[PDB]
Amino acid sequence: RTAPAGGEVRHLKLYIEKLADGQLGYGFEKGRATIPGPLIELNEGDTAHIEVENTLDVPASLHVHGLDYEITSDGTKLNRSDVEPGGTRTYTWRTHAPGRRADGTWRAGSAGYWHYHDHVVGTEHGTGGIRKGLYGPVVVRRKGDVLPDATHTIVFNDMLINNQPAHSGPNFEATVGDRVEFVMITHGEYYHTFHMHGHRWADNRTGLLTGPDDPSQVIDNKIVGPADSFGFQVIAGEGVGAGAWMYHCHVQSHSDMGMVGLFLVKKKDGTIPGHE
Amino acid sequence: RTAPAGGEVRHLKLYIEKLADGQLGYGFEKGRATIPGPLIELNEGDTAHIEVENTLDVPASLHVHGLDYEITSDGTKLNRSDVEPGGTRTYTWRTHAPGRRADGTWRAGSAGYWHYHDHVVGTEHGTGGIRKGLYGPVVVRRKGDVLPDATHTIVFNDMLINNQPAHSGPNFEATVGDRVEFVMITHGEYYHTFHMHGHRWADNRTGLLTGPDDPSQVIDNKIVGPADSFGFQVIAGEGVGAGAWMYHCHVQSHSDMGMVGLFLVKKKDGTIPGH
Amino acid sequence: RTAPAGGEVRHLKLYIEKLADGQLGYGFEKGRATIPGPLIELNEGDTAHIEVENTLDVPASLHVHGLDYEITSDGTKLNRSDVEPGGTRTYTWRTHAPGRRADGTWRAGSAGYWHYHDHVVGTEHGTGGIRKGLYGPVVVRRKGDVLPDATHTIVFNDMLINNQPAHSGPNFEATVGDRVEFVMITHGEYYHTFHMHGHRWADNRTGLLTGPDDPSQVIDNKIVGPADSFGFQVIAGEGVGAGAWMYHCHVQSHSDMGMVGLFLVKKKDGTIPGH
Ligand SMILES: [Cl-]
Ligand SMILES: [Cl-]
Ligand SMILES: [Cl-]
Ligand SMILES: [Cl-]
Ligand SMILES: [Cl-]
Ligand SMILES: [Cl-]
Ligand SMILES: [Cu+2]
Ligand SMILES: [Cu+2]
Ligand SMILES: [Cu+2]
Ligand SMILES: [Cu+2]
Ligand SMILES: [Cu+2]
Ligand SMILES: [Cu+2]
Ligand SMILES: [Cu+2]
Ligand SMILES: [Cu+2]
Ligand SMILES: [Cu+2]
Repeated sequence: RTAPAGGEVRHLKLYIEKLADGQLGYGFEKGRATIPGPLIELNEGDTAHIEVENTLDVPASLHVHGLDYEITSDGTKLNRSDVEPGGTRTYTWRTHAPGRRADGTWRAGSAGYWHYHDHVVGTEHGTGGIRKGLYGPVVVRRKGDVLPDATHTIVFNDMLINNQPAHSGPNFEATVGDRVEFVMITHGEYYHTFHMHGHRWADNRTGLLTGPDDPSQVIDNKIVGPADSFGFQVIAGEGVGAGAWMYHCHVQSHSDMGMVGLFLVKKKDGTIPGHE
Repeated sequence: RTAPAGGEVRHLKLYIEKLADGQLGYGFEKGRATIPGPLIELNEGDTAHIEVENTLDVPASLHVHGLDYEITSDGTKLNRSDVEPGGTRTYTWRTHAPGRRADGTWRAGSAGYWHYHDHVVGTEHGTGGIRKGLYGPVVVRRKGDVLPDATHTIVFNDMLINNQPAHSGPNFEATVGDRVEFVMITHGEYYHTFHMHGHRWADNRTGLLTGPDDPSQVIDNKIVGPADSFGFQVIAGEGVGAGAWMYHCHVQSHSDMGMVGLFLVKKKDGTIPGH
Repeated sequence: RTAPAGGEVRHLKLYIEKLADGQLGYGFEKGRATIPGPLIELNEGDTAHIEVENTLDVPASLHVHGLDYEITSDGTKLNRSDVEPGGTRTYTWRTHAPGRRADGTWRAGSAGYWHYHDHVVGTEHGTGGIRKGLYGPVVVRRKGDVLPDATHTIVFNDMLINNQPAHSGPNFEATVGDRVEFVMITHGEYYHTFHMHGHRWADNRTGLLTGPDDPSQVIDNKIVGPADSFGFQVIAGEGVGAGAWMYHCHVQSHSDMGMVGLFLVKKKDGTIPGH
């Protein structure tokens, strides 16, 4: 499939909750909060009204990367955009399509791989909040953008993936030939380098090449640092066939200390070449 | 407006001098130096002759990124390009437009977001000199490149912004609809992530999509290490509006430790919604 | 001169062996294996069968970036691709050209600057093998790609360039007007920024602008991290003349610690400006 034009206006509830293990999360539902928070997909031109209810005991906020929002939706202590504890506040994210300005210049669309995260917990930059798991993927499609069969989010949050314990995964699961979207986010103090076995992508907006004239580098290794966001797609097993395809931070310490996961690509039999 | 064709020759005089302690600037007039140094603005094809007088009591130099210079302008003790204390030397920067070679291959233009820094003070790679603030923005335009209303230079130097103490800014002030050009330069030991609230830019030469077919990633956040140089223009408050829009390093401790500042975008009447 | 279309089948023999002190390397020749390991060049579509012979007494393997390889050629302990001590094993790399997919999307080719390295020695991720010098360049070319006169590989491995001691270089040699290719691979714990004096390139697959309409920023400085891989081509001293043009890591304490070397560009004379 390809994505349609936007303009639709969505109403979402987002709850800021303490998880059973004392972590923090966004969720569409009271008690259902996940780390990472839920995926939010918009099409260019869409508008999202998110009413945030903060159940914590500390002021918490909602900040987004790359979408259009006014100073009142900033999510910051600075701009008085945060949510006092047991409070609720509606955030408004806006999105626009590429086009020409009055002078003739080209205006860049909102489309890309983005993320939302808390800006007020533990410090005025959300250091406490980010550490404890308040973050999530935001994806903005452009009219005509190829769409996946699945999206998977991997956040390198300091030394952990998705605030999972070391050597935890996650593993993701696909069958040969599915189109698989990967959204990569990074947080904390450290730089990483993201690697995937048996697959490669294009370093550009969509991780997909236009046609024969796209100069973009093809790479299976991309260095990243806190709050970077990118994504790409893959045809699973393309040319490499089924199996367990490792993905990991390539900083050698981080890898040995367990920032690793598995991309389990299955034969159409739903069978996988025998692994460890 | 837009950048015209280059080829004009320029003469400029740079002084290397101490200001406060732990700080050494470049400046166009004696006593007038700053951190960062003056912006040098060229069009592709222009030549820069820069007269440099070293008022420091140790050797200092001029070394530039991306522009053409011969070995004699290198800026290094290696190539004996340094400036003796109290002395003077004239550097040369050439610049060229893109074009076909004889073999028919494409030779790239000089244009881009570049910078100069001292290569000999405190070490042979200018460790001492860079730390104390000898660095500056160099911007070379391609004919047809858009010109900004204002240009602002944001340098991340180790843990400080433009060698300003934590939480001291700098702030940057514009008005909605202004085309504000930023040039971002990193120096020192550490990588960073430069981020800005409410705005975005292309990841490419000019930081501006050439049109609908530009594949470049649109981004509000970029990893950068020492000597990295990039630039872009935004329409101030475009799609977002008046407000005091943070920029900062996104490394968690970095932003908490005071690498923070404001792009302060006013209304047409001077209004910033209260903060 | 330009690369042709691929599709050949290749057979290459690689020896993992222990070098003079505690050091490990890949080699074509039994006994003279080098750090970094031998350059492997391919045209898009080339199929390469590589026999590996492991002369060490711990397991060891071969793992490549970007090329098509099946799970049995992974080079890992979990996918059961590691080579027992004394044993030999054949790894298959495969390559393909770009073209319209079944769904009419454009499938990316394999062309680019890649590397191989060890995924087994000392850890599941080969930290010890990589540290000890098991790593080396791969270059996959597209039909039409411009060929160089010479190819140099610079590897940043932790704090050492190509496993040489600090301040030992390597230095590379060229005549003005040479078309010189540099492959740059990074490994270890650290990030660097690769700087080159008097020479600039384009950030993209080949390092060279495909024409006037390639938006890619032009750079002399690029931040990199473990397993990152790129490469480019310059014309020796184009616009800047002969001389000794430093290259180095521009992380300031890394410069000082000796990640530094020379691009020595001679006149057709054979003469070089002094340094
Ligand atoms: Cl709705
Ligand atoms: Cl989700
Ligand atoms: Cl023009
Ligand atoms: Cl410090
Ligand atoms: Cl590091
Ligand atoms: Cl020289
Ligand atoms: Cu912020
Ligand atoms: Cu890591
Ligand atoms: Cu953020
Ligand atoms: Cu791996
Ligand atoms: Cu240098
Ligand atoms: Cu920082
Ligand atoms: Cu420099
Ligand atoms: Cu370094
Ligand atoms: Cu690798």
